[PDB]
Amino acid sequence: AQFPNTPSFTGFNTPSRIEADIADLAHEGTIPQGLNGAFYRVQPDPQFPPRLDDDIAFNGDGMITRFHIHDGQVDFRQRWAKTDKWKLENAAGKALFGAYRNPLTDDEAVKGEIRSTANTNAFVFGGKLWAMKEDSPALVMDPATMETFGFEKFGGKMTGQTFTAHPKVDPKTGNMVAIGYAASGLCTDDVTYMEVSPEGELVREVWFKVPYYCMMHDFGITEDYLVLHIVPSIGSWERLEQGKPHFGFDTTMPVHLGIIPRRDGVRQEDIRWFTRDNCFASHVLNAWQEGTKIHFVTCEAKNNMFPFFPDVHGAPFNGMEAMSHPTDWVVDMASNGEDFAGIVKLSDTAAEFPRIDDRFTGQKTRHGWFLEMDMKRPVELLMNCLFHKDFETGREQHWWCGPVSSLQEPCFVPRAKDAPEGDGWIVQVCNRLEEQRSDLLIFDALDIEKGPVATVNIPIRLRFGLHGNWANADEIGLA
Ligand SMILES: [Fe+3]
Repeated sequence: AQFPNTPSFTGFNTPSRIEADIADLAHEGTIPQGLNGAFYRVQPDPQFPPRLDDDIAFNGDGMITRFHIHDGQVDFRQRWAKTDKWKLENAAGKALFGAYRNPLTDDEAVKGEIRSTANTNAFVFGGKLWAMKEDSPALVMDPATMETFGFEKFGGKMTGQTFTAHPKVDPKTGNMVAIGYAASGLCTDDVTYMEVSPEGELVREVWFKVPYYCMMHDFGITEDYLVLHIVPSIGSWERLEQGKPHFGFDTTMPVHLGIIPRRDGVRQEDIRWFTRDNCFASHVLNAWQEGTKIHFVTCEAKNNMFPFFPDVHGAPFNGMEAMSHPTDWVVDMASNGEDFAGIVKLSDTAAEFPRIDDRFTGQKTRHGWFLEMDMKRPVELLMNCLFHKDFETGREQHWWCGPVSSLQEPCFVPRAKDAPEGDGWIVQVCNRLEEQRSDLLIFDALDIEKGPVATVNIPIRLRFGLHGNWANADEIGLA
């Protein structure tokens, strides 16, 4: 097929569309014998050229990559996430769905169909692989064969239209905690709060309303609460009618933080809202309670981080104000009123794609890992560093991938089920941009600054990834 000659489909964004298997990737260094499991990640990768002359990267069909690490070797498997969209378009031999989150640009033949590309997260839970996209139910797949089952509607018990791509697992119960925004239709202010049991049952779906419709991409959990930030990357049917990107950022609107009790029968009146001045924040490192306080650690920027979801009043993109920093938003449940208790910048390092040792989700975490944008580094062609913060000692570690590479989201892998927090490894894809290929890097998680202990060569150029996760072999049918 002939694709557009635009930045979204050329250079690093050239379509790939490869399904493949490779055993025992070539490598340097020593692949830890203690790793036995798999790292899953997803890349948007268009099956067909877009209906409109220039689509964006966030809109490509989900292609799932798995790195099966065992016995000191890494095997590679890549397969399509076979969404209804993928299947419909494969049958038709052409694109049928249009622009990002814009049903007014779809073929009449797919009116009412689920629009998911399942392209944002590859998450393992309850014996299934979840290929996730926040405008639809999640797609479920077999984590071992990577065949596709279909969308998870919980047998029809799910009443909302959508499911998050940033699920959190509660370490105490083992439940997946999820939201679904735009729950009653596009651009609505209805949201669901859901929990899924380890056995796969939807055990709670609570409907509530938020102050305004916006991109509710991420959230936090604590022991007793779901913590939902309301940030004004807004959208509307009118925007779609006027031919604009679904979302745009409004610098004049306030930011809110909602505290939803994680219990049966929660009502709107049970939800507490805090309010602060405008900023941008997308990803959540973690959240926790301490005394009467809730600590919500996010990557906050002064202004919009999505150039493709532009300022709603026509401002050009401000790259300097898009720089995000790990920041603790602190609210006090024993206070009166809506003011935050604190907004505390935690590092001067510019960072995003935050990760923790997920075994400690919802509890106070000593460690965080991030992709860092170090604008001081040489560049000979930008997420160019891996960044680790020890929040107890304050010590920061950095590893730079060099002047002709960039990095994808890291993932923490525990050494053992009983290992202390952060005792284990970091895995991440590295884009060798000049060489037109990719590496899988493996680090000792608490000494990233010495460099990866193994560099695993991938003889296939991977595309831009979104989110990824590790699961142990006995969780994915590979033991
Ligand atoms: Fe995300």
